[PDB]
Amino acid sequence: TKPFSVPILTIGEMTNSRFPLPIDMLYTSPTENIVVQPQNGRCTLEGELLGTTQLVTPNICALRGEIRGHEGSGDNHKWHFMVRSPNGAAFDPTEDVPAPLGTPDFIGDVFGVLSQRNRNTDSGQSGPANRSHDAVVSTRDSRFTPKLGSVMIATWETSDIQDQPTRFTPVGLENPDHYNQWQLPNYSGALTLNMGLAPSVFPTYPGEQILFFRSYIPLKGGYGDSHIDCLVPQEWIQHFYQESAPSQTDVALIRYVNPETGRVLFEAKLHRQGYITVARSGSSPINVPANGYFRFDSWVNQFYSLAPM
Amino acid sequence: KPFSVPILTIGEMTNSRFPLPIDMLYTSPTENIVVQPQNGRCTLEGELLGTTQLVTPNICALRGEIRGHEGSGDNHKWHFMVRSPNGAAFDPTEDVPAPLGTPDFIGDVFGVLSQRNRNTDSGQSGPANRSHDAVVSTRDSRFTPKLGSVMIATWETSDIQDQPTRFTPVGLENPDHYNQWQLPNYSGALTLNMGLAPSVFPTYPGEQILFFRSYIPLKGGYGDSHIDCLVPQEWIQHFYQESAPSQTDVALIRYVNPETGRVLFEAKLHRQGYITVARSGSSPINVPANGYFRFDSWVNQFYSLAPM
Repeated sequence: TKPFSVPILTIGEMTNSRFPLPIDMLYTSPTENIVVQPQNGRCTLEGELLGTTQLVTPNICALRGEIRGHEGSGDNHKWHFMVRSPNGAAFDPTEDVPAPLGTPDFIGDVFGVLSQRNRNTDSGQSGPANRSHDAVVSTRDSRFTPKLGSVMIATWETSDIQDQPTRFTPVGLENPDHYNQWQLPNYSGALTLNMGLAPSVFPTYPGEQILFFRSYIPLKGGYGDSHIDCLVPQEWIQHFYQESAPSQTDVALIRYVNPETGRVLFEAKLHRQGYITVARSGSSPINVPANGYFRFDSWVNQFYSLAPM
Repeated sequence: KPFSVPILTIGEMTNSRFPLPIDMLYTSPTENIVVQPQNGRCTLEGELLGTTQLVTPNICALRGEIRGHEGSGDNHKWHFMVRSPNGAAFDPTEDVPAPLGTPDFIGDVFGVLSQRNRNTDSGQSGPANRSHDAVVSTRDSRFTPKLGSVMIATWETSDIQDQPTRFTPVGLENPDHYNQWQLPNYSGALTLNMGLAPSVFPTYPGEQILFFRSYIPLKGGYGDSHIDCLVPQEWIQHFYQESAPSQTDVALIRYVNPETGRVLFEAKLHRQGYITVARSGSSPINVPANGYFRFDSWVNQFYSLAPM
């Protein structure tokens, strides 16, 4: 039985798995009122990718495909973005996935850059024409239907968008007005339920909360200190995916350690479905050193009593 | 835990010189080029070199504070006081070329400048924010990140405050002045660079460097621009954590198809963190998308590779 393990990278050395951002802190809070069901950054401890999760960091919340026309012009140009899988393959809507891999997994107005590289070269030119422009992909729009193969991408007054191969690089949120990181988009549009979902996560043992890896997410404008939380860092997903170490029970006991002092700082449960719980009530800061990281100790069960974090 | 490389496919990792998926393997002669990138540099024992750091979205990112305009007479140009990615002040006397993640090529890097004010106004629920398209020209005379500042240019001419600022890289403004193998002058004109990761070149006859190639977006202009790294970012993160002792100067690695089990070609993985193969010219490297390298054994500079 290959021994299970987690990376030794510090949070200052890894990346958020729900948006391509550095990780700024650990964070916990009660979530009884909330359904925590993200679809990116989902992996079992044996390395099974779930939801829309894929391995390439810059493809998290990216879109790739081509523009084919538009509906809405003048003041706000709204282009028909036919989306493909990140590997360039045509997306098959009957694949057993919620949406193309990497699709945003939250309600919001994602701000980024729409880039195009034309598929042919004009006679005598040094290569194909290119253009990049600010754009927003609103995941709450009725035209956000990635599971059906298309989303709408908007460029405001920019009308210089061609029917050409197109990539969307995410940068942040247009504003915080309609952002809810825990509400899933309707991947097939209105009146059709989502499918293929990574399961919702919640603590089952009294006194426990989920532990999150938190990143600040930029805003194009507006007031707020917006952030996005993932269940495990992208590097952990890549680690489990390669290791495929057998899960001996449903719960791995992991301990956060200071490698300089050698001191164990707190303990946590790492669950088979790929999330962490800790013994803590409330939202107060998690005071840990920058050099700290988790270390697998042993396999336990759902009833293991954690020391208070 | 002897030496190993990741089993991820190129379709599963990321360029170490710009935050991009990797599109193909690529090789070509480089006798008339100096290959001395400063990002994506790591020894096989896990020693990061040059400006290399571990966070993918910090590759070619900049973090710090805007402090007014750069010089006078151009309201498009801002004085960007740069800091280390972890928030610490950058010490120009540290033995590195520049702040970690600084771009390592000559070009006009296009991206987004984002600001979040350090205070919340009474009556508002959080700090004010603004983001604007921006260019960091690494050929500018005011590109002096080793001295603690760069000039950042915007199309916006007023809506930029003296507030905490981060630059998210996206691509190149155009291909006109891009040269991926020419280093910037990190301290500006007439001062040499310091603390450099060493240049790499094939010393064995018949060999070429093997590159991991990514297409890089252009804001405008004509071209199919790309950027090449020596090893993927995931390899850097792997070696950094494993810290496996290098038994010789050369690890023999073989590219394998895990479905058929068949070994496809062999390559030298050098102690300083780059790959050479026995190939002449720049014709395509015909391998399956599921292929990956596997460590075979420690050899030496004399080993004769099978023709790739």
